[PDB]
Amino acid sequence: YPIPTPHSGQAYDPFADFTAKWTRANARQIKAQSHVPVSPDQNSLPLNLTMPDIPADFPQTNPDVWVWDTWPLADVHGNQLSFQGWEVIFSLTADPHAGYVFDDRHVHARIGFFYRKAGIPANQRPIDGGWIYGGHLFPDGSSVKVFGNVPMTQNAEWSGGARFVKNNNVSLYYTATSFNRNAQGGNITPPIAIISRADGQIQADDKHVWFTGFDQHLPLLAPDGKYYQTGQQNEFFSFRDPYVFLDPAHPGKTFMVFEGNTAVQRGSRSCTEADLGYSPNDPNKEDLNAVMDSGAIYQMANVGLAVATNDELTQWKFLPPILSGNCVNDQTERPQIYLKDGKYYLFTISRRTTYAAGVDGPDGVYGFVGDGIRSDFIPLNGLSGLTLGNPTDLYQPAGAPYALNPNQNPRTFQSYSHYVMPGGLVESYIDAIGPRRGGALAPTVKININGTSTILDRTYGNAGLGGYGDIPANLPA
Ligand SMILES: OC[C@@]1(O)OC[C@@H](O)[C@@H](O)[C@@H]1O
Ligand SMILES: OC[C@@]1(O)OC[C@@H](O)[C@@H](O)[C@@H]1O
Ligand SMILES: OC[C@H]1O[C@](O)(CO)[C@@H](O)[C@@H]1O
Ligand SMILES: [Mg+2]
Ligand SMILES: [Mg+2]
Repeated sequence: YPIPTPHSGQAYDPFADFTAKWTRANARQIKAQSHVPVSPDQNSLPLNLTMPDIPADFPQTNPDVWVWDTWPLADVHGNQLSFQGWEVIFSLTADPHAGYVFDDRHVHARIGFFYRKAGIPANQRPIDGGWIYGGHLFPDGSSVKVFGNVPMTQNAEWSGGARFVKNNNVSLYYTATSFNRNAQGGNITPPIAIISRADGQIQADDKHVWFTGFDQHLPLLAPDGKYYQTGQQNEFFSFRDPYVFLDPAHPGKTFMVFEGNTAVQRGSRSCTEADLGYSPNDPNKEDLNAVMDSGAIYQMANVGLAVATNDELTQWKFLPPILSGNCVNDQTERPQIYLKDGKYYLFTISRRTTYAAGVDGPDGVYGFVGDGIRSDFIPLNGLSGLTLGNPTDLYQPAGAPYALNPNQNPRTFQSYSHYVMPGGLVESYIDAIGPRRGGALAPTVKININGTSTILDRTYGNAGLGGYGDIPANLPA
Protein backbone atom coordinates (compact mmCIF):
# COMPACT_ATOMS: atom_id res chain seq x y z
CA TYR A 1 0.00 0.00 0.00
CA PRO A 2 1.90 3.08 -1.25
CA ILE A 3 2.36 6.26 0.84
CA PRO A 4 0.31 8.96 -0.96
CA THR A 5 2.16 12.16 -1.95
CA PRO A 6 1.19 14.99 0.49
CA HIS A 7 -0.15 18.30 -0.94
CA SER A 8 -0.52 21.70 0.79
CA GLY A 9 -3.42 23.13 -1.31
CA GLN A 10 -1.47 26.44 -1.20
CA ALA A 11 -2.36 29.11 -3.81
CA TYR A 12 0.06 30.61 -6.35
CA ASP A 13 -0.17 33.63 -8.64
CA PRO A 14 -2.13 32.41 -11.72
CA PHE A 15 0.78 33.80 -13.86
CA ALA A 16 3.51 31.87 -11.94
CA ASP A 17 5.29 28.73 -13.22
CA PHE A 18 3.90 26.06 -10.84
CA THR A 19 2.07 22.87 -11.94
CA ALA A 20 0.49 20.49 -9.39
CA LYS A 21 1.09 16.78 -10.03
CA TRP A 22 -1.51 14.01 -9.65
CA THR A 23 1.29 11.53 -8.84
CA ARG A 24 1.48 7.76 -9.27
CA ALA A 25 1.64 7.52 -5.43
CA ASN A 26 -1.69 9.46 -5.29
CA ALA A 27 -3.44 7.53 -8.11
CA ARG A 28 -2.30 4.14 -6.64
CA GLN A 29 -4.50 4.98 -3.60
CA ILE A 30 -7.61 4.14 -5.75
CA LYS A 31 -6.69 0.42 -6.00
CA ALA A 32 -5.35 0.54 -2.37
CA GLN A 33 -8.88 1.66 -1.16
CA SER A 34 -10.64 -0.97 -3.39
CA HIS A 35 -11.79 -4.48 -2.32
CA VAL A 36 -12.06 -7.73 -4.32
CA PRO A 37 -15.81 -7.87 -5.15
CA VAL A 38 -17.85 -10.46 -3.15
CA SER A 39 -19.54 -12.43 -6.00
CA PRO A 40 -21.94 -12.01 -7.53
CA ASP A 41 -21.23 -8.28 -6.83
CA GLN A 42 -18.78 -6.87 -9.44
CA ASN A 43 -17.89 -3.50 -7.79
CA SER A 44 -14.45 -3.03 -6.11
CA LEU A 45 -14.79 0.73 -5.44
CA PRO A 46 -15.64 2.22 -2.03
CA LEU A 47 -19.45 2.64 -1.91
CA ASN A 48 -19.15 6.44 -1.24
CA LEU A 49 -17.18 6.81 -4.56
CA THR A 50 -19.51 4.57 -6.65
CA MET A 51 -22.24 5.79 -9.05
CA PRO A 52 -25.46 3.75 -8.48
CA ASP A 53 -26.42 1.17 -11.17
CA ILE A 54 -28.41 2.88 -13.99
CA PRO A 55 -31.50 0.87 -15.11
CA ALA A 56 -31.11 -0.98 -18.49
CA ASP A 57 -34.58 0.38 -19.53
CA PHE A 58 -33.42 4.07 -19.54
CA PRO A 59 -35.18 6.36 -22.06
CA GLN A 60 -33.51 8.15 -25.00
CA THR A 61 -33.25 11.95 -24.55
CA ASN A 62 -34.57 12.20 -28.14
CA PRO A 63 -35.26 9.29 -30.55
CA ASP A 64 -33.62 11.15 -33.49
CA VAL A 65 -30.37 12.27 -31.73
CA TRP A 66 -27.40 10.64 -30.03
CA VAL A 67 -26.56 13.04 -27.16
CA TRP A 68 -23.35 12.89 -25.13
CA ASP A 69 -21.23 15.69 -23.53
CA THR A 70 -23.77 18.24 -22.22
CA TRP A 71 -23.52 21.66 -20.53
CA PRO A 72 -26.11 24.12 -19.17
CA LEU A 73 -26.78 27.74 -20.13
CA ALA A 74 -24.50 29.29 -17.47
CA ASP A 75 -22.64 32.44 -16.43
CA VAL A 76 -18.93 32.93 -15.59
CA HIS A 77 -19.83 32.28 -11.87
CA GLY A 78 -21.01 28.70 -12.75
CA ASN A 79 -24.69 29.65 -12.08
CA GLN A 80 -27.15 27.77 -14.35
CA LEU A 81 -29.56 30.31 -15.86
CA SER A 82 -33.16 30.07 -17.10
CA PHE A 83 -34.23 32.42 -19.90
CA GLN A 84 -37.82 33.79 -19.87
CA GLY A 85 -38.94 30.74 -17.81
CA TRP A 86 -37.07 28.13 -19.95
CA GLU A 87 -34.20 25.82 -18.96
CA VAL A 88 -31.61 25.38 -21.74
CA ILE A 89 -28.82 22.83 -22.35
CA PHE A 90 -26.26 22.29 -25.13
CA SER A 91 -24.97 18.87 -26.22
CA LEU A 92 -22.68 17.15 -28.65
CA THR A 93 -25.10 15.44 -31.05
CA ALA A 94 -25.04 12.94 -33.90
CA ASP A 95 -27.64 11.17 -36.07
CA PRO A 96 -28.40 7.52 -35.21
CA HIS A 97 -30.01 7.08 -38.72
CA ALA A 98 -27.13 8.52 -40.88
CA GLY A 99 -25.16 5.32 -41.80
CA TYR A 100 -22.31 5.54 -39.19
CA VAL A 101 -22.27 3.54 -35.90
CA PHE A 102 -22.30 4.99 -32.34
CA ASP A 103 -18.51 4.52 -31.79
CA ASP A 104 -17.76 6.45 -35.06
CA ARG A 105 -20.01 9.47 -34.22
CA HIS A 106 -17.24 11.79 -32.80
CA VAL A 107 -16.05 13.18 -36.19
CA HIS A 108 -19.78 13.93 -37.04
CA ALA A 109 -20.49 15.87 -33.81
CA ARG A 110 -22.65 19.02 -34.04
CA ILE A 111 -23.58 21.19 -31.06
CA GLY A 112 -27.35 21.11 -30.55
CA PHE A 113 -29.62 22.76 -27.99
CA PHE A 114 -32.60 21.49 -25.96
CA TYR A 115 -35.06 23.41 -23.77
CA ARG A 116 -37.91 22.76 -21.32
CA LYS A 117 -40.12 24.83 -19.02
CA ALA A 118 -38.30 25.88 -15.79
CA GLY A 119 -39.54 25.14 -12.25
CA ILE A 120 -40.99 21.57 -12.61
CA PRO A 121 -39.69 18.91 -10.14
CA ALA A 122 -37.86 16.04 -11.97
CA ASN A 123 -40.48 13.39 -10.93
CA GLN A 124 -43.33 15.58 -12.42
CA ARG A 125 -41.56 15.82 -15.84
CA PRO A 126 -41.71 13.05 -18.49
CA ILE A 127 -39.26 10.20 -17.61
CA ASP A 128 -36.91 11.37 -20.46
CA GLY A 129 -36.54 14.79 -18.68
CA GLY A 130 -38.91 16.53 -21.17
CA TRP A 131 -36.08 18.13 -23.23
CA ILE A 132 -37.32 19.62 -26.55
CA TYR A 133 -34.65 19.37 -29.31
CA GLY A 134 -34.20 22.75 -31.06
CA GLY A 135 -31.74 21.39 -33.68
CA HIS A 136 -28.18 22.45 -34.52
CA LEU A 137 -27.00 25.59 -32.68
CA PHE A 138 -24.55 26.77 -35.37
CA PRO A 139 -25.30 27.49 -39.04
CA ASP A 140 -24.01 24.76 -41.39
CA GLY A 141 -20.43 25.55 -42.48
CA SER A 142 -19.89 28.34 -39.84
CA SER A 143 -17.51 26.38 -37.50
CA VAL A 144 -15.29 24.87 -40.25
CA LYS A 145 -14.21 28.38 -41.45
CA VAL A 146 -11.68 28.54 -38.55
CA PHE A 147 -9.48 25.93 -40.46
CA GLY A 148 -9.26 27.77 -43.84
CA ASN A 149 -8.07 25.73 -46.87
CA VAL A 150 -6.34 22.74 -45.17
CA PRO A 151 -6.76 19.15 -46.43
CA MET A 152 -9.74 17.69 -44.48
CA THR A 153 -12.22 14.74 -44.60
CA GLN A 154 -14.42 15.73 -41.57
CA ASN A 155 -14.90 18.58 -39.11
CA ALA A 156 -16.65 18.37 -35.71
CA GLU A 157 -17.90 20.68 -32.96
CA TRP A 158 -16.64 19.37 -29.57
CA SER A 159 -17.28 20.48 -25.97
CA GLY A 160 -16.94 23.73 -24.08
CA GLY A 161 -19.45 25.90 -22.27
CA ALA A 162 -22.17 28.50 -22.83
CA ARG A 163 -21.99 31.92 -21.15
CA PHE A 164 -24.97 34.28 -20.91
CA VAL A 165 -23.40 37.77 -21.50
CA LYS A 166 -24.02 43.47 -29.71
CA ASN A 167 -27.63 42.11 -29.81
CA ASN A 168 -25.85 38.82 -28.85
CA ASN A 169 -26.48 37.53 -25.30
CA VAL A 170 -24.77 34.07 -25.52
CA SER A 171 -21.06 33.26 -26.04
CA LEU A 172 -20.41 29.61 -26.98
CA TYR A 173 -16.82 28.56 -26.15
CA TYR A 174 -16.20 25.18 -27.81
CA THR A 175 -13.55 23.06 -29.59
CA ALA A 176 -13.49 23.14 -33.40
CA THR A 177 -11.82 19.92 -34.71
CA SER A 178 -10.66 19.04 -38.26
CA PHE A 179 -9.71 15.47 -39.35
CA ASN A 180 -7.88 14.23 -42.47
CA ARG A 181 -8.37 10.44 -42.27
CA ASN A 182 -8.22 7.42 -44.61
CA ALA A 183 -11.41 5.25 -44.67
CA GLN A 184 -9.76 2.96 -42.00
CA GLY A 185 -9.62 5.94 -39.53
CA GLY A 186 -5.82 6.53 -39.77
CA ASN A 187 -4.59 10.17 -39.74
CA ILE A 188 -3.16 11.36 -43.12
CA THR A 189 -2.22 14.58 -41.26
CA PRO A 190 -2.67 15.09 -37.48
CA PRO A 191 -6.10 16.31 -36.30
CA ILE A 192 -6.39 20.11 -35.79
CA ALA A 193 -8.08 21.30 -32.57
CA ILE A 194 -8.83 25.03 -32.02
CA ILE A 195 -10.59 26.37 -28.91
CA SER A 196 -13.05 28.84 -30.52
CA ARG A 197 -15.87 31.26 -29.66
CA ALA A 198 -19.13 32.04 -31.49
CA ASP A 199 -21.64 34.66 -30.25
CA GLY A 200 -25.41 34.55 -30.81
CA GLN A 201 -28.78 35.56 -29.38
CA ILE A 202 -31.20 33.36 -27.37
CA GLN A 203 -34.88 34.29 -28.02
CA ALA A 204 -38.04 32.77 -26.46
CA ASP A 205 -41.85 33.03 -26.48
CA ASP A 206 -44.49 30.82 -24.71
CA LYS A 207 -44.12 28.04 -27.40
CA HIS A 208 -40.34 27.62 -28.08
CA VAL A 209 -36.72 28.77 -27.53
CA TRP A 210 -34.58 29.57 -30.61
CA PHE A 211 -31.17 31.09 -31.42
CA THR A 212 -29.93 33.52 -34.07
CA GLY A 213 -26.34 34.36 -35.03
CA PHE A 214 -23.22 32.22 -34.40
CA ASP A 215 -22.20 33.12 -38.02
CA GLN A 216 -18.68 34.35 -36.99
CA HIS A 217 -16.40 31.77 -35.30
CA LEU A 218 -13.26 33.23 -33.65
CA PRO A 219 -10.18 31.00 -33.19
CA LEU A 220 -8.89 31.71 -29.63
CA LEU A 221 -6.24 29.06 -28.77
CA ALA A 222 -4.32 26.28 -30.50
CA PRO A 223 -1.49 24.41 -28.78
CA ASP A 224 2.02 25.81 -29.22
CA GLY A 225 4.12 22.79 -28.08
CA LYS A 226 5.67 24.69 -25.11
CA TYR A 227 2.98 24.07 -22.42
CA TYR A 228 0.38 22.13 -24.52
CA GLN A 229 1.16 19.23 -26.87
CA THR A 230 0.58 19.68 -30.65
CA GLY A 231 -0.46 17.19 -33.37
CA GLN A 232 3.17 17.41 -34.68
CA GLN A 233 4.43 16.24 -31.25
CA ASN A 234 1.71 13.53 -30.98
CA GLU A 235 -0.98 12.78 -33.63
CA PHE A 236 -3.14 11.42 -30.72
CA PHE A 237 -2.85 14.69 -28.66
CA SER A 238 -5.86 16.04 -26.75
CA PHE A 239 -6.65 19.78 -26.70
CA ARG A 240 -10.27 20.73 -25.99
CA ASP A 241 -13.06 21.58 -23.52
CA PRO A 242 -12.88 25.28 -22.51
CA TYR A 243 -14.51 26.18 -19.14
CA VAL A 244 -14.55 30.05 -19.00
CA PHE A 245 -14.95 31.59 -15.53
CA LEU A 246 -14.34 34.50 -13.17
CA ASP A 247 -12.10 33.96 -10.13
CA PRO A 248 -13.28 36.24 -7.26
CA ALA A 249 -9.58 36.43 -6.15
CA HIS A 250 -8.70 38.13 -9.50
CA PRO A 251 -11.56 40.47 -10.43
CA GLY A 252 -10.96 42.17 -13.80
CA LYS A 253 -9.58 38.90 -15.28
CA THR A 254 -11.42 36.14 -17.17
CA PHE A 255 -9.80 32.68 -17.05
CA MET A 256 -10.32 29.40 -18.90
CA VAL A 257 -9.35 25.85 -17.93
CA PHE A 258 -9.16 23.18 -20.67
CA GLU A 259 -7.78 19.70 -21.41
CA GLY A 260 -4.29 19.38 -22.84
CA ASN A 261 -1.34 17.03 -22.92
CA THR A 262 2.20 17.74 -21.69
CA ALA A 263 4.20 19.30 -24.57
CA VAL A 264 6.69 16.52 -25.37
CA GLN A 265 7.52 14.65 -28.60
CA ARG A 266 5.62 11.28 -28.35
CA GLY A 267 7.84 8.52 -26.84
CA SER A 268 10.15 10.97 -24.97
CA ARG A 269 11.43 9.56 -21.62
CA SER A 270 10.26 12.75 -19.86
CA CYS A 271 8.66 11.58 -16.55
CA THR A 272 10.44 12.68 -13.34
CA GLU A 273 10.64 11.55 -9.70
CA ALA A 274 8.01 14.29 -8.94
CA ASP A 275 5.49 12.51 -11.29
CA LEU A 276 6.07 9.26 -9.32
CA GLY A 277 5.64 11.15 -6.00
CA TYR A 278 7.57 8.93 -3.51
CA SER A 279 9.93 10.00 -0.69
CA PRO A 280 13.52 9.24 -1.84
CA ASN A 281 13.91 7.10 1.37
CA ASP A 282 10.54 5.27 0.86
CA PRO A 283 11.78 1.63 0.67
CA ASN A 284 8.63 0.84 -1.46
CA LYS A 285 9.17 3.68 -4.04
CA GLU A 286 8.81 2.75 -7.75
CA ASP A 287 11.90 3.05 -10.00
CA LEU A 288 11.60 5.92 -12.54
CA ASN A 289 13.36 4.03 -15.40
CA ALA A 290 11.24 0.87 -14.74
CA VAL A 291 8.03 3.00 -14.84
CA MET A 292 9.07 4.63 -18.15
CA ASP A 293 10.14 1.20 -19.56
CA SER A 294 6.60 -0.14 -18.74
CA GLY A 295 5.17 2.39 -21.29
CA ALA A 296 3.85 5.00 -18.79
CA ILE A 297 5.51 7.78 -20.94
CA TYR A 298 2.46 7.48 -23.29
CA GLN A 299 0.17 8.90 -20.54
CA MET A 300 0.72 12.71 -20.38
CA ALA A 301 -2.57 14.44 -19.29
CA ASN A 302 -2.66 18.05 -18.23
CA VAL A 303 -5.23 20.69 -17.29
CA GLY A 304 -4.37 24.00 -18.94
CA LEU A 305 -5.08 27.57 -17.88
CA ALA A 306 -5.49 30.59 -20.18
CA VAL A 307 -6.40 34.23 -19.52
CA ALA A 308 -8.13 36.84 -21.68
CA THR A 309 -5.87 39.71 -22.80
CA ASN A 310 -8.56 42.17 -24.03
CA ASP A 311 -11.85 43.47 -22.50
CA GLU A 312 -13.94 41.83 -25.31
CA LEU A 313 -12.45 38.33 -24.40
CA THR A 314 -11.58 37.78 -28.11
CA GLN A 315 -7.79 37.51 -27.37
CA TRP A 316 -6.37 34.87 -25.00
CA LYS A 317 -2.98 33.61 -23.96
CA PHE A 318 -1.75 30.41 -22.36
CA LEU A 319 -0.48 30.21 -18.80
CA PRO A 320 1.41 27.19 -17.39
CA PRO A 321 -0.68 24.06 -16.76
CA ILE A 322 -2.38 23.83 -13.30
CA LEU A 323 -2.38 19.99 -13.10
CA SER A 324 -0.35 17.21 -14.78
CA GLY A 325 -0.86 13.42 -14.74
CA ASN A 326 2.41 12.43 -16.49
CA CYS A 327 3.02 8.62 -16.22
CA VAL A 328 -0.52 8.37 -14.59
CA ASN A 329 -3.25 8.93 -17.20
CA ASP A 330 -3.38 10.42 -20.74
CA GLN A 331 -6.80 12.06 -20.16
CA THR A 332 -7.99 14.85 -17.88
CA GLU A 333 -11.06 15.99 -19.85
CA ARG A 334 -13.76 18.66 -19.40
CA PRO A 335 -11.96 20.34 -16.47
CA GLN A 336 -13.99 22.81 -14.39
CA ILE A 337 -13.25 25.10 -11.44
CA TYR A 338 -16.05 24.70 -8.88
CA LEU A 339 -16.10 27.28 -6.07
CA LYS A 340 -17.37 26.13 -2.63
CA ASP A 341 -16.86 27.88 0.76
CA GLY A 342 -13.82 29.90 -0.46
CA LYS A 343 -12.12 26.68 -1.76
CA TYR A 344 -11.29 25.84 -5.40
CA TYR A 345 -12.38 22.37 -6.61
CA LEU A 346 -10.81 21.20 -9.86
CA PHE A 347 -13.06 18.43 -11.32
CA THR A 348 -11.95 16.55 -14.46
CA ILE A 349 -13.11 13.31 -16.14
CA SER A 350 -10.90 10.34 -17.02
CA ARG A 351 -11.02 6.78 -18.36
CA ARG A 352 -9.84 3.43 -16.97
CA THR A 353 -8.28 2.45 -20.35
CA THR A 354 -5.99 5.58 -20.46
CA TYR A 355 -4.22 4.83 -17.14
CA ALA A 356 -0.46 4.12 -17.37
CA ALA A 357 0.89 0.64 -16.64
CA GLY A 358 0.95 -0.03 -12.86
CA VAL A 359 -1.92 2.42 -12.03
CA ASP A 360 -5.67 1.76 -12.25
CA GLY A 361 -9.01 3.41 -11.63
CA PRO A 362 -12.53 3.66 -13.01
CA ASP A 363 -14.14 5.80 -15.68
CA GLY A 364 -15.70 8.80 -13.93
CA VAL A 365 -14.91 12.15 -12.35
CA TYR A 366 -11.70 13.03 -10.50
CA GLY A 367 -11.36 15.92 -8.05
CA PHE A 368 -8.74 18.11 -6.36
CA VAL A 369 -9.05 21.00 -3.87
CA GLY A 370 -6.88 24.05 -3.28
CA ASP A 371 -6.84 27.67 -2.13
CA GLY A 372 -6.68 29.07 -5.71
CA ILE A 373 -6.98 28.32 -9.42
CA ARG A 374 -3.21 27.55 -9.37
CA SER A 375 -2.65 25.44 -6.20
CA ASP A 376 -0.65 22.50 -4.92
CA PHE A 377 -3.98 20.69 -5.47
CA ILE A 378 -5.00 18.08 -2.87
CA PRO A 379 -6.44 14.97 -4.61
CA LEU A 380 -9.83 14.18 -2.97
CA ASN A 381 -10.73 10.99 -1.02
CA GLY A 382 -7.61 9.73 0.80
CA LEU A 383 -5.23 11.72 -1.51
CA SER A 384 -6.44 9.51 -4.45
CA GLY A 385 -8.19 11.98 -6.79
CA LEU A 386 -11.26 9.76 -7.38
CA THR A 387 -14.62 11.60 -6.83
CA LEU A 388 -17.11 9.23 -8.52
CA GLY A 389 -16.59 6.09 -10.63
CA ASN A 390 -18.82 3.72 -12.54
CA PRO A 391 -19.09 0.39 -10.68
CA THR A 392 -15.91 -1.44 -11.67
CA ASP A 393 -13.86 -4.50 -10.63
CA LEU A 394 -10.25 -3.17 -10.65
CA TYR A 395 -9.10 -6.83 -10.13
CA GLN A 396 -10.37 -7.91 -13.62
CA PRO A 397 -9.81 -6.59 -17.18
CA ALA A 398 -11.40 -3.29 -18.30
CA GLY A 399 -12.82 -4.44 -21.65
CA ALA A 400 -14.48 -1.75 -23.81
CA PRO A 401 -18.00 -0.28 -24.18
CA TYR A 402 -18.28 -2.00 -27.64
CA ALA A 403 -16.96 -5.37 -26.22
CA LEU A 404 -17.72 -5.83 -22.50
CA ASN A 405 -15.53 -8.43 -20.76
CA PRO A 406 -17.97 -10.87 -19.02
CA ASN A 407 -15.54 -11.00 -16.03
CA GLN A 408 -16.17 -7.20 -15.62
CA ASN A 409 -19.15 -5.21 -14.28
CA PRO A 410 -21.54 -4.62 -17.25
CA ARG A 411 -22.00 -1.00 -15.95
CA THR A 412 -18.24 -0.11 -15.87
CA PHE A 413 -18.97 2.21 -18.90
CA GLN A 414 -22.56 3.11 -17.88
CA SER A 415 -21.85 6.88 -17.75
CA TYR A 416 -19.31 9.48 -18.82
CA SER A 417 -18.78 13.27 -18.94
CA HIS A 418 -19.85 13.91 -15.32
CA TYR A 419 -20.35 17.71 -14.94
CA VAL A 420 -20.70 19.08 -11.38
CA MET A 421 -23.55 21.61 -11.01
CA PRO A 422 -24.45 23.97 -8.15
CA GLY A 423 -25.27 22.09 -4.92
CA GLY A 424 -23.14 19.05 -5.93
CA LEU A 425 -25.63 17.70 -8.51
CA VAL A 426 -23.84 15.76 -11.27
CA GLU A 427 -25.15 15.30 -14.84
CA SER A 428 -23.68 12.77 -17.32
CA TYR A 429 -24.55 10.68 -20.43
CA ILE A 430 -25.03 6.91 -20.82
CA ASP A 431 -22.42 5.03 -22.90
CA ALA A 432 -22.93 1.24 -22.40
CA ILE A 433 -25.15 -0.81 -20.04
CA GLY A 434 -24.59 -4.43 -21.03
CA PRO A 435 -25.19 -4.71 -24.81
CA ARG A 436 -27.26 -1.45 -24.95
CA ARG A 437 -25.50 1.76 -26.08
CA GLY A 438 -27.01 5.03 -24.79
CA GLY A 439 -26.27 8.41 -26.33
CA ALA A 440 -28.91 9.62 -23.81
CA LEU A 441 -28.57 11.61 -20.59
CA ALA A 442 -28.01 9.58 -17.38
CA PRO A 443 -29.88 10.08 -14.11
CA THR A 444 -28.57 13.15 -12.25
CA VAL A 445 -26.86 12.15 -8.96
CA LYS A 446 -25.74 14.19 -5.91
CA ILE A 447 -22.30 14.29 -4.25
CA ASN A 448 -21.78 15.82 -0.80
CA ILE A 449 -18.49 17.74 -1.06
CA ASN A 450 -16.90 18.10 2.43
CA GLY A 451 -13.34 19.54 2.45
CA THR A 452 -10.91 16.86 1.08
CA SER A 453 -13.61 14.12 0.70
CA THR A 454 -16.94 13.43 -1.08
CA ILE A 455 -19.90 11.04 -0.58
CA LEU A 456 -22.48 9.97 -3.19
CA ASP A 457 -25.87 10.71 -1.53
CA ARG A 458 -27.76 7.36 -1.82
CA THR A 459 -30.99 9.02 -0.46
CA TYR A 460 -31.15 11.49 -3.43
CA GLY A 461 -33.99 10.69 -5.89
CA ASN A 462 -34.65 6.89 -6.11
CA ALA A 463 -31.78 5.27 -4.09
CA GLY A 464 -29.27 7.83 -5.44
CA LEU A 465 -30.68 8.20 -9.01
CA GLY A 466 -32.45 11.50 -9.77
CA GLY A 467 -34.18 12.45 -13.03
CA TYR A 468 -32.78 11.47 -16.45
CA GLY A 469 -30.97 14.62 -17.70
CA ASP A 470 -32.05 16.77 -14.72
CA ILE A 471 -29.92 19.89 -15.48
CA PRO A 472 -31.81 22.61 -13.58
CA ALA A 473 -31.44 26.42 -13.50
CA ASN A 474 -30.75 28.01 -10.07
CA LEU A 475 -31.10 31.71 -11.24
CA PRO A 476 -33.16 33.53 -13.90
CA ALA A 477 -31.07 35.42 -16.55
O1 LIG B 1 6.73 28.74 -2.20
C1 LIG B 1 5.73 29.17 -3.11
C2 LIG B 1 5.02 30.41 -2.59
O2 LIG B 1 4.65 30.29 -1.23
O3 LIG B 1 5.98 31.45 -2.77
C3 LIG B 1 5.50 32.76 -2.43
C4 LIG B 1 4.37 33.16 -3.35
O4 LIG B 1 4.88 33.30 -4.68
C5 LIG B 1 3.26 32.12 -3.26
O5 LIG B 1 2.27 32.39 -4.25
C6 LIG B 1 3.77 30.69 -3.44
O6 LIG B 1 2.74 29.76 -3.07
O1 LIG C 1 6.76 15.15 -16.45
C1 LIG C 1 7.67 16.12 -15.94
C2 LIG C 1 7.06 17.51 -15.76
O2 LIG C 1 8.11 18.36 -15.35
O3 LIG C 1 6.58 17.92 -17.05
C3 LIG C 1 6.04 19.25 -17.06
C4 LIG C 1 4.87 19.40 -16.09
O4 LIG C 1 3.77 18.58 -16.47
C5 LIG C 1 5.29 18.98 -14.70
O5 LIG C 1 4.17 19.01 -13.79
C6 LIG C 1 5.90 17.58 -14.74
O6 LIG C 1 6.37 17.22 -13.45
O1 LIG D 1 -16.56 13.51 -27.73
C1 LIG D 1 -15.35 14.04 -28.28
C2 LIG D 1 -14.18 14.02 -27.30
O2 LIG D 1 -14.44 14.97 -26.23
C3 LIG D 1 -14.65 14.23 -25.02
O3 LIG D 1 -16.01 13.80 -25.02
C4 LIG D 1 -14.38 15.06 -23.77
O4 LIG D 1 -13.06 15.57 -23.86
C5 LIG D 1 -13.74 13.03 -25.17
O5 LIG D 1 -14.02 11.95 -24.28
C6 LIG D 1 -13.99 12.66 -26.62
O6 LIG D 1 -12.87 12.00 -27.21
MG1 LIG E 1 -4.97 -0.49 -17.29
MG1 LIG F 1 -15.76 -14.34 -13.73
